This record gives sequence, C-alpha cells and structure tokens, in this order.
Amino acid sequence: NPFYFRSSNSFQTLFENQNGRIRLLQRFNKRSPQLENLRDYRIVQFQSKPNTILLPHHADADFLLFVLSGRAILTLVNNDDRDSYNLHPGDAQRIPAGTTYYLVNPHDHQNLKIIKLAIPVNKPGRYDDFFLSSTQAQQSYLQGFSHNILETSFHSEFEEINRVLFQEGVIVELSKEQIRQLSRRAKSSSRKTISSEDEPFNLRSRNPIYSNNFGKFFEITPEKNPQLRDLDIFLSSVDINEGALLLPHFNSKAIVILVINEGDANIELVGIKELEVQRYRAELSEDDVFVIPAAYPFVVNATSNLNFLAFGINAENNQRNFLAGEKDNVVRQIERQVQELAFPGSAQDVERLLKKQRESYFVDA
Amino acid sequence: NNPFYFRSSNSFQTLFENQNGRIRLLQRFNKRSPQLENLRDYRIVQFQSKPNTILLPHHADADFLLFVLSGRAILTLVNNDDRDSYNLHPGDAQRIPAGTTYYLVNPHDHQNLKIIKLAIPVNKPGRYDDFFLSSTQAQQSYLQGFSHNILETSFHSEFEEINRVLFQEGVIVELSKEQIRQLSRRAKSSSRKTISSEDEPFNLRSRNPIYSNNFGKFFEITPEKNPQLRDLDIFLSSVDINEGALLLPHFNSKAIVILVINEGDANIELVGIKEQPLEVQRYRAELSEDDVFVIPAAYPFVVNATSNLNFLAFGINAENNQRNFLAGEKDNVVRQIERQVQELAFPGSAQDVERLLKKQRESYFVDA
Amino acid sequence: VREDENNPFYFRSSNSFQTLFENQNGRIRLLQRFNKRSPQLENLRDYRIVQFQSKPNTILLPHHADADFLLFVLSGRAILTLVNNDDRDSYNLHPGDAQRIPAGTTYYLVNPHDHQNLKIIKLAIPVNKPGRYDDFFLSSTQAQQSYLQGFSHNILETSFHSEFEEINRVLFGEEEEQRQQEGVIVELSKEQIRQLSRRAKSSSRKTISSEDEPFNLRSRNPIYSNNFGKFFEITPEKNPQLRDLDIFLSSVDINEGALLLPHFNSKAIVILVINEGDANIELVGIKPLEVQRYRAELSEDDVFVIPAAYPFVVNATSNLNFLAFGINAENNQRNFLAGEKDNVVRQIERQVQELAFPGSAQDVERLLKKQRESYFVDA
Repeated sequence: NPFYFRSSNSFQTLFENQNGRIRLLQRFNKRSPQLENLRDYRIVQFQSKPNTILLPHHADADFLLFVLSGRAILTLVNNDDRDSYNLHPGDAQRIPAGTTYYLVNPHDHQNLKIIKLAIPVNKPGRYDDFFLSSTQAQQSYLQGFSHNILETSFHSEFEEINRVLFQEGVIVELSKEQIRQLSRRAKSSSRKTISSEDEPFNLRSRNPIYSNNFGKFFEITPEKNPQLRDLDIFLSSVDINEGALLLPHFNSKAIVILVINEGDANIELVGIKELEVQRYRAELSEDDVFVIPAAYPFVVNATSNLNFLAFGINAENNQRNFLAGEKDNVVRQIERQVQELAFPGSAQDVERLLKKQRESYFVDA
Repeated sequence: NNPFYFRSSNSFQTLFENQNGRIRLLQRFNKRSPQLENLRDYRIVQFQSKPNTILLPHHADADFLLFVLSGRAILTLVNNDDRDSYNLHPGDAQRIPAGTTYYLVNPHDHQNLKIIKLAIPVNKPGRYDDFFLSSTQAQQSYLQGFSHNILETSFHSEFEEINRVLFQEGVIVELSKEQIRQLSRRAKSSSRKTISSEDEPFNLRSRNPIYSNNFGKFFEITPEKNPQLRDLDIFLSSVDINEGALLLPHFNSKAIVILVINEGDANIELVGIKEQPLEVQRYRAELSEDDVFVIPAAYPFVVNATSNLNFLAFGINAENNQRNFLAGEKDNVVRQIERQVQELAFPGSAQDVERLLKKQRESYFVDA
Repeated sequence: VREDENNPFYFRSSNSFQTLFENQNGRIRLLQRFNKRSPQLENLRDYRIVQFQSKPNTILLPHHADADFLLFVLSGRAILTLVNNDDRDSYNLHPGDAQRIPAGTTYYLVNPHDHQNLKIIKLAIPVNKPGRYDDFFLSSTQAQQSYLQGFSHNILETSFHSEFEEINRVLFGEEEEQRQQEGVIVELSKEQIRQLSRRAKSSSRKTISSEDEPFNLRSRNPIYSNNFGKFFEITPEKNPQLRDLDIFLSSVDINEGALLLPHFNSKAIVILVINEGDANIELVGIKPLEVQRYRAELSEDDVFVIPAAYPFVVNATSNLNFLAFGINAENNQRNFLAGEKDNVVRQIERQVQELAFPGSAQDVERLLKKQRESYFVDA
C-alpha cells in the first residue's frame, strides 16, 4: 500500500563502510501524492559498530535524532563552545540546522542504531551534508574555494594547508583511549530534562500511558517538552508482546510515521475508497516504515515480540480514539438511542456486545 | 463569468442525499483558477436536513468551523472519555476539530436546518474524507474495513455476531420527537459568555453590529475576539442589506474573503488589475442563494442588494485585518490623504475633491 | 568545473530585473521570481525584491498594494505617509532606515531633497497568489487609471452621491488629459514639499524596538567591526516589525582589498543586494558528494541569493556595501570557518580534528592559529 515503505524497497544508501551505513528513505510524497503533507520530511537510519565516530559535518536540515539501540556520544560544536551529550537507548534530542556535530559509539560490543526525522531548510524534503573532514569518499567543503582565498583567510600558503587539511570515508573507528577521551565532557538526559529546552530527554522514562500485560504504550507530547513544541511532533515507543494486538483506534489530527525498531507485526488501515471502504495491510519486518494518515483507523498485530517508534506530525492537542475495548472507547460514548440508529441492531444488542472485551488498549489475539 | 464566481448550480457536488437532507462540496478554489491558490487548503460545505432528523456518527480528517444559517440544531461531539451537547440557533458558529466523532440533529418541527462548514483537511490539501461509523445502504462502517479476525479478537465476540449487530438507508435519518426530547435536554447553548470560549459555540449576531445604519447591518467577530477563530486566523461576518441599499466600495487590508449568499440576491462588482502596465479590470457577477464569491486581499468591491440580502463571510488570513472604505463619511480612506496629494492625484482642485467626498453623508450602507 | 553564468544564485541586474514603471522622475523595477530562475530556491517563492529610485523633489502618488513590504532606504531621504481609514502617519527616513508597510495600506512617497536621488530597496511578500502582487493606484494619471474606475457609473453615482460627470471632472479626468498628470511619480515645487514635509517622525536609538516606527540599521553598533570592514545586523529578537516577518536585516561595509572570511549561516536564507561597489564572491555546495563551486562577479544593483548552511566568502574589489535580507532568521547563527573568533573548526575536540583532516592535533592546533584576524581580513 502507498503507506508501506519496504526497508529494502524505499531506502537509499548514503554511506556504508566496514564501520556502518547511512540510508535515506525516499520522499513520502515522491512515491504517492496521498502523502503530500509529508514533503518536507525524510527519515534517516544511522548505524555504527562499537568504537567508531561520525566525522564533523552539518546539514541544511533540522534533525530530531532518536537512539533506538546501543549507546553513543553526540557532540555539537558552536561558534563559541560545544556540547557533548550522553545518549542512552530511548533518549531523544534536537539537533538544530547548520549545526556541526560528530557521533561516537563508546561501546565495545554493541552496535548503534539511530533514526532521525529530517526537516530540510532550503528545498522541501531535500537536504545536503557538509563534511569538514577530508576523506577518500568526501572532499571537505573547505576545498571548494580557491587556493588564493583559502590562502588569505587561513593566513598560509596553500601548500601548507593542502597538506594539513586535505582515512577511510566518514565513519572511522577511534580507539578506547581516543574514545574515553572525547567522552567525560558528555552530559546526559535525566529525570529532570523533559522540559529543559536543550538537554536530551528519554521517552521511555515516564510511566507509559497505556500499559497492560500484553504490551505498553510510551509517548511524550509537544505540550510536555519544548523541543517537540518547536516542531509540533510527539514521539512514542511502543512495546507489544508476541501474540498481543493494539486495539483499533485512530489519531485525531496527528499524521503518524511508525518505524519497526525490532520484531515483526501486522497492520490494517481503513481509508475510504476514492461509498465503499478500503483496507491497506502489510506484514512489518525490521526497519520498515509505515505511515498512518490522520483519522484513518489502523491496527498493529504483533506476530512476534515487537516494538516500534512513531513520529507524530501535527500533534498538538491530538487525541487517540480507541474503537474497541473499555477505556477511551469512542463508539461506547455514543448515546444509546443513536447506537440504535447507527447500527442495525437492538439498542442493547450493541451495548452488551461492546462490553465483552474487558481489556483496555492491548488485548491478547 | 469571472474566476471569483462559483455558481451554486455548477460549483457543488452532492456527497450524500435522501428525502431527509443533502450534503454537498463546492469545488476546489484552486482547480477553478490559479488566481486563488492561497485558498487551496479550504473547502466549503453546505448541509441541510428536514425537520426532525439526524446525522449518524462520523468523523472527517478536516478541521471544521461551522455556522448555522437558519433553523435550530443540536450538535454532539464524542470524545474517548466524554460527550458534549450543544444547542445551536441561527448565527451560532463552533469549531469541530479534526478526527472528532459527532452527530447532528434538527430539533425543529417545521423549519429546515441549513448549515455551512469550512473544511481544513489534515492530510491532503483541499481534500478530506468522511468516515462514517454507522452502517447504512449508502455507506460502509469504517469497521467493515478490518479483518474478520481482528474484529473477533478486538471485541471478544464471534464475527458473525458483530456482523449481525454492527454491520437504515442514507446517513441523514428520521428520528422521533421522543428521541428528540431525549437527545435534547442535556445540551448547552451559546450564551453571551461563550463569545470567547475555546470550545463552546459563539453567536455572531449576539453582539452589537460593528457597522449599522438605516439600510444595513454589519456583524463581525474577529480572531482577537474568539480563541477558536484565532487558532485558524479566520474572522466571521454576517451582514444584512435591505433591498435596494448597497455596501459601499471598500476593501480588506490583508484578509481573503469567502462569502456565501444565504438568502436573497445582490449583484457584486470586484475590481482588480489586469494580469500578465496598470490596467484595472472589473469582474461583476449576479449572485443568489448559495453562490460563493471570493474577494482577494486588497481588492475593492461593492455588493448591491437587489432584494433583502444577508451573506456570510469567511475571512481567511485575518489577524489585524483592516477594512477601508472608498466612500461615505466614516472610515473613508480617500479622505485621510493630505490635500496637497489628493489635489495632485486627482484632476481637481484640492477643494473640488473635498466637496465631492463630503456629499455622501451616509456611511458604510447607502441607498441605491 | 565552476559556474559563473550557470550560477543560478546570482541575479544580474542587467537582465534579472523588470521595469514596472519609469518616467523622467523615477524608476520602479521588479526583480525576477527566485524559483522561476531555478527550482533550487523554491522556498523563496513567497518573495520578490523591488527597487525604487526617484529624482529630487518627486512624489509617488497614493496607492495600496496586494502585499507586505519592508523598505530599506539606501541613499537620499524621503517621507513615507501611511494612510489608514481613521488616521495617517508621516515618516521621515534616512539611509539605513527600514519601516514595514503592511498589505492593503495606502501610502505615498516623497523625495524632499533638492540635489540627491532616493534609492529604496524593498522586499515584497504577496498575500494572495504566491510570489506575485499588484499595485493599486488611487490616483488618475495619463499613465494609469484610478481603481475607482472599475465600478459602473451607476454605482459610483450611488456610492459618492453625485452625477457621474461631476465625479469624472474631479476624480478621473477622462478626456481632459491636460488636467491630468503623467505617471505615478510627479514633480513638485518647494511649498508643496513643505506642506507635506513635516508632521513626520524619524528613526532613533529608541525606535529599535517598536512595532510601528522606522528603526535605523546602522544606528546601534556593528556586530563585527574591524579595521577592514563593518557588519551591522538587526535581528528579529531586537525589533517586532522584523519579528512578525522572521527576517534579519544587515548592512556591511568591506573596504577595498578586504574580504569577509569564509563563513556560513545556521538556518537563514540570505538575499544580498549590492548597493555600492564591485565584489567577487564564491559559494560552496554539494553536487554523490562532490564539492561544487559557485562563483560570480557582482557590482551595483546585483542580487545574490546564498542558501542556508552553504559556506561563502565575499571579496571586496572596491569599497563595497551590500544590504542583506536574512529569511527565516529566528535564532539563526553565524559560523566562521576561518578566523580567530567564532571559528567553528577551532572548537572541534583536538582529537576529532586529527581524524577529520590529514594532519595532527598540533599541526592543526597551529595551522588555523596562523591567521590572527577575525571576521574581516586584508587581501
């Protein structure tokens, strides 16, 4: 379905060396017009083996990075300082546009998987990367000027610079000592960084809204943390035990991008035929990206212990309506005399029915 | 025949309809002509039910801002943890957020309910979908959409039962005064206090009209008067002009105006500059009940009442909008210009001008 | 290879400009649509740049436009009178001044000066169709036609309350041309200029932060000022007018022989126009990952758009001065690649450096510490 992007069908390898890879999922709207309100958005997948580093670079696009697995040290250099942040799994952080930064995986046995929602600033849904370093894959951007102008600004004869400023591509392994070094400075998300409009925040920290023996629903919102406010986006980490299932529901106005972080699952989407109804389903493996419109009912059935993260675009004052179950049940709030009219079934017929499934949010399937 | 003229007769598309009512969409503002692309996101909808009827539960992926043109109605919005009932009357306007389930009832015995809605789609610009929950011979419950399997597992029932219980012709169905009285005694209405409420309906004409004189009345509610409007940056105005009278040539400062004729007729004249030196151009149109006519921002226009008229306006992009009149003693712009310039800009003595601009003593509404 | 005519960011005055009106007294030219010249910049479609110049002792006749404006008086003075429905404001502007004329606002410009022309740059922001507006003229001249003339004689009779002939004789003047003026820019005597010349308000150090009055760019001090150049910048966080627009304004002076060290904007798309001089500028961007060099030779009246995050350097071939409009300026940051202060590369942890470029901590702890000048340097 236009809403299912196969991690093997819709990714573009930006980089991959014996230390990792970097891919850019196609442009939502480029693939299908139905997702025209996602044009200025791109999903990026970053992975770096243990003991490596992303080389200093900056891009004309905002980044909301999320740490799915492993660890990492995110460092942002400013024109007057620099901040090294300690990012644990589930930790999130906003990396402004045109901000130079490097990534270090200070681990020895755990790979690092990280997803980033990209908000380009010049051309919609299209952005570039500007790497400072000079390598066999990329030429630093400094080398785009003339020897004379570089000569002048740096105060040195070109020769002296082209020898000091102009190593395998952009992902290189540091060394425990190197590693250890560039680390202590690092701050770290905490039990007191939800509101801080700069510090890193972890979604999987506060008690999850929908938690029940067959799964859990983690989410933080624009009204909760300022970084998300500026973007008007909510984030949700959902754990669903194999067998269990997410009761049918829909988002009031927020457009959702979900990315299976691990496991496999099933999804049903019911949108009107372009009056007949229509479904869109797909099995979801690891790394696939599914996008659920707004007010389009969907279900996620976990065919094996699963957890996926979801980006909620257009999330302010969003409301999640559950069609089945007890808590947050919408049809269950529709006056009886109307449930009567609404469906072909005795007023009670509907009622008693509605109160069979006695579990909230996640039921066993 | 001008680009800013959508005729009720061929600009609308009936969506659903039976002996009970009728719902229709006006075409896309942009599909008509590019000149109106800053309105691509907006869609106008008209809804009219006969007395004693209802709209089966449904939600649409579009932010709706509704206004009651005539008749009474009861609007109920259902939340995942609550329900709210509102008793609207003519002039009442509320904002149903997107993805909100709601049913509407016509509690009257002889007067039709004619409502007008402004659609603000959340997914595709200019195009939204109506997801109806009920199950009628005109639509398919958006639950039918799921799998025999999920439906069983979610509800904890054996499909062929829910298929019996959950899955009437049309969506606008007749109800009974009994049922009416039921779904009608727990509804709240738009007092004089809701005018600034962020959830309750607010009545337009409940407040003193901004402009008003012998031949007309100009009711308006802006984005700084109501939080709902402010979060859409839309302003609302309902104006009446007795037959014969006319709304003095004027023009909005920054708001694009969408105006629908409610009851009556009146011919309009909108001047603009040619398009491709300074070639002024006049688009005139003979309007009537239900016609739509947008007036871009900064374009002078005159509405000429040809029979007791009252249109309703949707003023897009209206924060700090300003309406300047090119006639009348009040809010006249041509008359705040310095004498040394209006004598220069006009082929007449800076005394010939003053003596012209001061002959019309009536303001806003004059007598054609 | 490099691009100099195939360099879309550069907008030659000689041809990327369209005249809207022109007669002995003045000229009004509308610069090309940025996205029309190249898809590269489709996030600037909502904008247009307009240039206006008027001879000494001239006046732009009464008119309202289908769009917002942010004028920046470069040289000469003027009086800008905004007329509302129940009021009117007369402003006195001098070089460096900037005022915001909201959409649908009628106003007329005057050049009180007897020996110097007024050169005004303007950023238009159309309200209806994107990247395109229209000018509505109240005045009736041999050139234009009052917009009041688009109505039918019957309505103008009704609305104004007079036999149409009377309206014709005092407002339009059709068929009595001699009684008309020719064009939207007319000339004046000194008494006229006087009668208009003063109910005016002017910029001041205390107008930096005002929602209505003109603020002087060069008034308050420069952000970067050194023996070889000066950088004046007034950001949204300082002035409301610029806040509701989310734009940053700046004026820089770079002496002949000096150059503005290679730097890049954090998130602001910058539209830079040359007000006086000849410059030589290089822009750097990616093409998989090939550093493409964009270069051009800019002189008076030249527009050059440099995308956000793209590093660039301006070279002063002659005493130069340009005016920059920084779009989406909220919180934007300026990152200097070369220089002592606000040098980004120099804040990188010693180690990352070593790995970044083919060198060594100290062989780099020094390379960059060689140029002991900041922001601006001699060539």
